[PDB]
Parts: sequence; structure tokens; C-alpha cells
Amino acid sequence: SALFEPYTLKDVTLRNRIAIPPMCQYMAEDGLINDWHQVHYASMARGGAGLLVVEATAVAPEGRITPGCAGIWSDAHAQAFVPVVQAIKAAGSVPGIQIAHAGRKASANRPWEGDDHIGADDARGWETIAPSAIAFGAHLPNVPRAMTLDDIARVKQDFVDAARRARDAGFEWIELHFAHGFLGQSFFSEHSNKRTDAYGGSFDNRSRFLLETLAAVREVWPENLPLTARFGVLEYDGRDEQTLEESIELARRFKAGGLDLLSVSVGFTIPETNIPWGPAFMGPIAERVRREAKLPVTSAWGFGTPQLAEAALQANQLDLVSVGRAHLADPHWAYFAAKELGVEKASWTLPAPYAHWLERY
Amino acid sequence: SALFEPYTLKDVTLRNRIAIPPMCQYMAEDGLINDWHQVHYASMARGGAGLLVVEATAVAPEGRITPGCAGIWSDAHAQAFVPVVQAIKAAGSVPGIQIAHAGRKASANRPWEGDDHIGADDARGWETIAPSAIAFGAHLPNVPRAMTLDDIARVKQDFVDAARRARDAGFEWIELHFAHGFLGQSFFSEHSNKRTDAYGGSFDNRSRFLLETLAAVREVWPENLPLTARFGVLEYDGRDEQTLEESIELARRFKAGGLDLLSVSVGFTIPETNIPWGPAFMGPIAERVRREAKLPVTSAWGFGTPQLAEAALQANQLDLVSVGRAHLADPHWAYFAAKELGVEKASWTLPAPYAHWLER
Ligand SMILES: Cc1cc2nc3c(=O)[nH]c(=O)nc-3n(C[C@H](O)[C@H](O)[C@H](O)COP(=O)(O)O)c2cc1C
Ligand SMILES: Cc1cc2nc3c(=O)[nH]c(=O)nc-3n(C[C@H](O)[C@H](O)[C@H](O)COP(=O)(O)O)c2cc1C
Ligand SMILES: CCOC(=O)/C(=N\O)C(=O)CC
Ligand SMILES: CCOC(=O)/C(=N\O)C(=O)CC
Ligand SMILES: CCOC(=O)/C(=N\O)C(=O)CC
Repeated sequence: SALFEPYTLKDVTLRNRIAIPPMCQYMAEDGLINDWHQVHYASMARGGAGLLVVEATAVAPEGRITPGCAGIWSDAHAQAFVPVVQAIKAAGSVPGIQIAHAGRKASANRPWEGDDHIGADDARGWETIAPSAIAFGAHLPNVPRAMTLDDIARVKQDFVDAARRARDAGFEWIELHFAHGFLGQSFFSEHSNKRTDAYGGSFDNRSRFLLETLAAVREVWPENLPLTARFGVLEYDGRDEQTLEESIELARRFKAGGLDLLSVSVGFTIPETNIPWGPAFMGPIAERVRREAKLPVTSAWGFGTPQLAEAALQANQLDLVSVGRAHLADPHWAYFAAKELGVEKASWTLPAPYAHWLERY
Repeated sequence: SALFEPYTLKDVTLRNRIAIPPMCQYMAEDGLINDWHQVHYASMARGGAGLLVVEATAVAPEGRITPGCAGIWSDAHAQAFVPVVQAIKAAGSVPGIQIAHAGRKASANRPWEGDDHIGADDARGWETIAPSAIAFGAHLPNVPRAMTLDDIARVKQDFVDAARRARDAGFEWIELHFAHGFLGQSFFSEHSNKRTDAYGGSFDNRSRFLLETLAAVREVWPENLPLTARFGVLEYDGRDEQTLEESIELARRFKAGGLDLLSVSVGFTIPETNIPWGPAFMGPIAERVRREAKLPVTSAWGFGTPQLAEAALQANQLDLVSVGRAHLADPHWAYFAAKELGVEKASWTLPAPYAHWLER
């Protein structure tokens, strides 16, 4: 089964092609993770996935999405991740982390607590930042302040500091969150970036924040550990042909800047779109990025059945299959997949205290 | 769905009828649980089960099955369970514990490391105790030492101390392990109990260790928290009708002694048996014990599908359905069952960080 072949990238070897993509839990306090996260991540790692990318972790307080988001903006925040890193490794999985800045989508309620921008008189809310003073709209009406050049320098340094903290906490894989309408994606998109300086306008200028952030992180993140990014390559906004061509060109420049693998996603930069949700719908687009930019890729958004995952690997559309919600439903999804794909000794996808009994069940 | 109706026993209310029965993990060291157990129990509790009975926990070192078994024979051992109690409660489940003594089946290798008695030359092993100096046989050939009267008093006190520790660690449900061929079951069974003193021979004498242990635990375990036991009610040894009748009579005595619920199982006292493994096969026997002894019951051994579990409750064969191996496969099995049984807002069987997204 292709899904259960190992994968080597730099000094990291994953035991299979099942990756758990970053999934915010909204359970942190002042950026500090706790026993929610410890059990959540350790249990999924024991389930058999080869790579576990920890949820979007804010590089700065105002870069959280919500008051429940994890942060890594201080050394104390980084130290809180050490037991998570070590528990993932103890389970035989590889610990990664996505470092992030929510941009104009920040200062929002948890999804089950309204999912919308926090009211201005609520002490929990904060002023958001973005390339331009333009609101997302819909449930996120707050207008961000437009970043200064000093803000751009500061946020880049926050990404650098976060990457060095992640390295010292023991993460073996890093993902820069340049997708999903957050700060990096919003610098790239003409919908959200109306700047008139070196960071807006032309393709080079709109790419600049992302390329400079990557280059600054590349200095501090080790060459021997995968340096990855998540990027929304189209918006489903009626501009898909031109946006794909630009996004693929940016992927080529990411590769020239030392990126090892690209997590291919959707932009979600504005609400006025028509995303054609369906099983494995990103497969063909991820394959085009992989082939045209000549970089390994992962993707998500509907690959969460064993056969869909296997087919995407056999078609060389992906190098790793990211399976998110299925792992919230069943932390042992990798074992479920091993059974469904007929892996020999499938129960030994799990540790011995489970595997021994399930072999004979 | 009957499987998702709450259950009240004494002061405890379970959010549904799904119980996770005790399942040894073989991952402790010197009786002390660790990160293996912490994540294992917390994750299953978040999965939605209403009751989580922690694995057989030895009341004394020689009462472990293996060198990896949990213990509660000191106050430090009990404190190690506190974070497990807290995590189970934080998930909205109810924490229970099975306290145990493996008797002649003790001093064995872990199941994936041979599953057999540790050899006499191997310093990891220890001398085992039992009612009589007679081996289980098969893969457990070591002949135990027959307990002295002082040994019997000591083991009873160990059960008392274990129950007191479980109480003060915050467990809300206790289960005495009188099943599965271990010490308590082996006092009851004529196969293993050849004693000629007050603890063997007649029905009263064979029951005595179990009834005295229950009574001693009763003096320390709170009246307002369920006091339960697991007991093998037949062996499938060609003596089933007589063994069932006297096991049910003992259950009546347990009831009179304050037992709140009986986990009905098989004896496993000797290897020479013919157990008819199959889906929900214990249903009819559990129902007979429940009805004849007038005690609430749970059982296991093949109820691990949503429809089998639901059917057993609708038929009033069980009060709680114990689902073991399915929770090792999927620690969110209760959520899987809620979906299968058409529970409204089934995803909210899980906590919010999962439930919100799975609803959509
Ligand atoms: C609860 C939840 C939280 C998420 N948080 C993140 C995140 O922190 N960073 C990110 O890039 N994507 C995040 N996503 C998107 C997922 O990584 C993934 O792309 C999505 O769940 C689709 O994959 P699936 O169909 O296998 O669930 C999240 C998704 C969910 C359901
Ligand atoms: C790994 C494992 C460990 C077990 N440990 C215990 C135990 O500590 N105490 C006990 O009374 N039964 C124990 N059992 C028996 C189970 O509680 C249960 O009766 C059995 O798994 C059958 O239920 P199931 O068909 O739902 O798995 C164990 C079973 C398994 C698979
Ligand atoms: C809908 C696109 O946005 C996401 O997938 C997401 N959370 O839901 C994140 O990226 C959190 C950082
Ligand atoms: C300096 C080179 O940049 C370009 O010419 C360009 N657009 O202006 C593209 O590459 C389109 C993606
Ligand atoms: C023979 C059946 O015995 C069991 O089910 C069991 N473990 O497998 C225990 O009870 C451990 C205390």
C-alpha cells in the first residue's frame, strides 16, 4: 500500500504517508497549551500517523485567531511544547508545528462561541493588523490597521524567533502558515493587499512578505529538517487561471528559497467565492503544483478515506496525504486505514498494548 | 436509544450506558502508572463513555499478573492515579477502578512477551499464593503456595487499604476483581480450592473469602458510591447448571452485603473448558443473574457493536454495556455508536473541539 510506505525528507523519515495537518483546538490560555493538547496530540500520534503537525501557533499575541489559540511568542510558550514534542516522538510519529499570524481574521470568538469578530467592548478582543485597512467582511467585519514597514520587519522577526523556539523545543518539521486568508495569504492576494510600497502591487511585491519571511526563517531553521509552508493556490473567485499560474510561480521561488515541501490549500482570502467541495477535490490542483513547481506536496480537504488517500498517492498527486477531521473522529484512524488497505499485521500500526489484542479480535 | 440514556446508582450518574471495562495495559513499572496510562485513559474518557473502570490494580506486589501491572499498595501508588481520576472527570466520564489480586495466575510475562509464567530462574518472577497448592496448568504451570490464615488476613487488609486509597484518590466507583481465575475466583471454585479449613469445602466456606473481603471493603468505601464486583458465574466446564445456581446464590449474598452492581463474567479458573465465544453470548446468562439475584449487572465479551449493545439494554439483559476491545481500536467508540444509533447531535458525544467540526 502506497499509504504505508515510509517517506524521507532531509534527516526525517516518516513511517507512512499519513500526515495529521494542523488543527486549532481553541483550548489554550494566553497562548499556553495544557492537558487538552497533551492528550489530544499524544493519542493521535499513538494512532499511527507518520507526521503530526501541531495546530496554528501564533508568532505574536495579536496573531492568534482567538483567545484560545496556542502561541510561541516567548520562551515559556516554547517550553510548554516540550512534553508534546516528546510524546509524539515516543509514539514513533514525527512532531511538526505550524507557525502562524492570523492578520485581519484575528480577534475572533471560538467557532462554537459565535465564530465572529469579538465585540469592541469585550476585554478579550484586540486590534488586528493586515497589509491594508480592509475588512474580510461577513462575520469578520473589523477593519484591520494597515501595517507599517516597521510592522513588517517586526512580524518577520517574530516568525524567525518562533522558528528558533520551535527548533529548541524539539520539533523536527516546521510549516509556515501562508494560507487561509491569514496574514501571509493576505499579502499575496490582490483582494486584500492594496499597498503602494514595495509590499504591494506587482507580483514580486505581493510575494515579497512571503519570500522575505521564508528567507529569514531559512537562516535559523536547520538545513537537515524539513522547512515547509502552507499556501492557498487559488480562491475560487472567478480568477482561478491567473491565480494558479501566479501561485505556482511563487512555489518555484519558494523552492529556490529552500522550501522542502508545500502544503497546497485554498486561499479563503475573501468570503465571495464558490469552492467546489467534494471528495479529493484538491487532487488535480496539488498534482499540477507538484509537477510544475517540482516540489513535493501534501493536501487535504476530502482525502479522509483509505481508498481516496491511496489513489492520490498512486496517481502521484501527493507525497503525503493530510487527514484532519477523520482523526478528530477517531484518533486511531491510521489503524483503520491499515485494516481497510489490507496491510499485513495492520493492528501493529498501534502500540503493543492495543495491537496484541486487536490482531486476535 | 437505550444506550444513551443516563444511569443513576447511589450518588453517581453516568451520562450513558457505555462502560469501558478494566483492561490491563502492562505498562506500569513497580506498580506505578505513567504517561502511557494518562493519555490512554484520558483519550477514552473524552470519547464519550459514561463510566471508565481502570484496569486491574494489584492490592499487593505479588498480586500483579505481570511486572507491568498497576498497583495501589502504597499511598504513593494511589497519588499516581489522581491525574487519571481528574482527566476522566474533566472529560465528563465517571472514574472507576478494579482492585485485584492475581493469585495463582500471578508472576507471568506480558501477553506479547510469551504470556506464560515467568521461569523459576528468572529474577523478574515471584512466589505466587492461592487457596491451595495446585497449578492452573497449560501456560501457567507454577504451583502456588497455599495461603496461611495470616496470609488471608493480610490480603483482606490489602483490599481494605486499596479501597481506602481509591476513595481518597477520587474514584467514584469501585470493582472488586473476583473473576477470571484470580485469587477471589479461585477461592470460590472447587477446581482450585482444596482447603480443609474454614475457607474451603462447603459453599459457605468457599464463599467466605469473597464475603469477608466485601464486608471489610464496605467499612471504608463510601455508602454513597457504587460498590461493585466482577465475578465469573460459570466455567463452561461441564458443571454449568450447578455452578450457575450457586454463583447466583452468592450474588444474593453479595446483595445482602451491600453490593450495588455485579459485572457478570466467566470464571476462567482452569484451562479445560469449552467457552462458546460469539456475539453477545453472555446476554442470556447476565439476564438470568440480574433477574434471579435482583441486582443490576453489566457484562462484556462480544457486545461491542452499537446494535448488539442496544439490543441487550432493550431486552433488560444488562444495565450497562461494557465495551472493551472496540475502545482500544477507537477510543472514540462511544461517538461511533451515537452516530450508528441515530443520536441527535451525535458529534456532541465528544468535547467541543471535536464536536463542533464533526457536526458539519
Ligand atoms: C478543527 C480544525 C482546525 C483547523 N485548524 C487549522 C490550522 O490551525 N491550520 C491550518 O492550516 N488548517 C487548519 N484546519 C484545516 C485543516 O488542516 C484541514 O485542511 C481540513 O480539516 C481539511 O482536511 P480534512 O478533510 O481531512 O478534514 C483546521 C481544520 C479543522 C477541522
Ligand atoms: C487488553 C485487555 C485487558 C484486560 N484486562 C482486564 C482486567 O484488568 N480486568 C478484567 O476484569 N478484565 C480484563 N479484560 C477483559 C475485559 O474487561 C473484557 O471483558 C473483554 O475485553 C471482553 O469485552 P469486549 O468483547 O468488549 O472486548 C481485559 C481485556 C483486554 C482485551
Ligand atoms: C477555512 C480555512 O481556515 C482553516 O482551515 C483554519 N481553521 O479552520 C486555520 O487555518 C486556522 C489557522
Ligand atoms: C520579476 C518576475 O515576476 C514577473 O514577471 C511576474 N509577474 O509580474 C510573474 O512571474 C507572474 C507570476
Ligand atoms: C482470562 C480472562 O482474564 C481477563 O480477561 C484479564 N486479562 O486478559 C484480566 O482479568 C486481567 C486482570
